[PDB]
This record gives sequence, structure tokens and C-alpha cells, in this order.
Amino acid sequence: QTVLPFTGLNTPSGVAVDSAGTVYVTDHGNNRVVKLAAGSTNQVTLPFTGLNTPHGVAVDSAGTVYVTDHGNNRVVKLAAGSNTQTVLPFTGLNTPSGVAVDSAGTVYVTDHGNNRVVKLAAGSTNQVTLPFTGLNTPHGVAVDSAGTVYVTDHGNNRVVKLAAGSNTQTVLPFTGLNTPSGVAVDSAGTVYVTDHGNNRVVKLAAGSTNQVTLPFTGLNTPHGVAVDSAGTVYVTDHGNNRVVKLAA
Repeated sequence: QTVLPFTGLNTPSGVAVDSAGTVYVTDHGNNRVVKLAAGSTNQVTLPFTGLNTPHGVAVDSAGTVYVTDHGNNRVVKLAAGSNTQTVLPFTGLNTPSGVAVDSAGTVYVTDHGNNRVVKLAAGSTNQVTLPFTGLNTPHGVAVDSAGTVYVTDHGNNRVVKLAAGSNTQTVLPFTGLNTPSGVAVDSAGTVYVTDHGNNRVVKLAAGSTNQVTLPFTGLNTPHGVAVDSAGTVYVTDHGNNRVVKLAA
């Protein structure tokens, strides 16, 4: 386990990693989003403005960065190479937490306060509610290359998934979870979950029934998880104000 050379993090929450290995962190307690290029020792503050207790972070294939501005019940994005953020036209959000973006630019948000997950096609002004059932304070969301949507049903200690267009969810065969937070999915379909209440990260290969505990050490109320193209796993060790990683 390697501690990434971020500085000054305060209760960090969301984490994402893009195709170049740049790691994006929502520095929730400082109302900012920072990033660290692969192999770099100096973080960069992204020119977001007006954030308030931000939570989730995502990056799409064009390098646009999306942040759940939780305290303001909104989702904001910033194109790579741009100074001017834009606000996504979501409506009626309440303490939203996670955000994910698929290969078509569709944006998915866990509307945590309303026990629902909503999505917005790129350029649309009309969100739709995904047909999840029985969610209870959902936290994390991820979407894979097939458009399958994965959600940590935090209040119910389970992880559920919805195939693209599918009408009822599948409960993933995790076991023993406790207030799970972040979720990530790698290129092989392996699902990674921050088992926040148990201070651990677990993973489940696609179609497998037996989860595996990753060898992180000393985690304290961890929040987000991300996995890059090399299979390296990144975790926001929220209670310790750090981001740690495990190479495969």
C-alpha cells in the first residue's frame, strides 16, 4: 500500500482515475477537487467554484471532470482544458453523493436523500429515474463499458446492478458488508466496494460468488474507490485524510 503525495486533504470523499492514471479526489472538507498526474509529486487544484461539501467525482472519456456538489444539490462539470464549469440540468436532488459517466456521456447520480438513482443523457434537460427497487440511502455509483450501472445500496448493506435498459436489478453476491460507500468496476468486470463500516475494500470477479478482501492497512472510514487500466486500486482513506493505492 502506497500513500499518494496529496497535501492538505480534509475528509476526502470521491476518487476517480482516468486512462492516463491521473487521480482525481474530492477534497470535501476544503470544498475543492484536486488531481495528481501519474508519477507526479504535486497536486493541481481544479478551477471549480462555489462547491459546498462535495462528494463524488467522475471523469469521462474526453477528460471532463464531474463532481457531485452535495451541499448545493447539484452536479457540476469542467471540460479538460477549460476554466468555466457548467452545471448539469438535474432537478430535485437531495444530498446527492455519487456520480458516474458512461461512454455515451450519460451522467448518473445517486440521489441519496431521495433513495433513487437518476440519469441524464448528454445535452438533455430531462432526467430519468433508473428502475432500482428498495434502495436505502444509496451512496456510490459506477457504470461499465456495457452500460451496466452499479450502486452501493448503503442503507441495506448490499450492492445492486442494472443492465442497460433492464427493468429489475441483480443483487451482487457480496457478504458481510457494513454501510458500503464507493464502488468501482474494472475492465474485466470485477467489482470493487469500499466496505466503509468495516474499514476494508472487497472485490468480486464477474460471475463469482466469493469476494476477496484487498490488503489495505489502517483504513479509517474509507469512502471512494477507483481502479485503473493496470488494475491498481485507489481508495480515499477519508478518516485519515489520505489516498492510498495497491498495485496488482
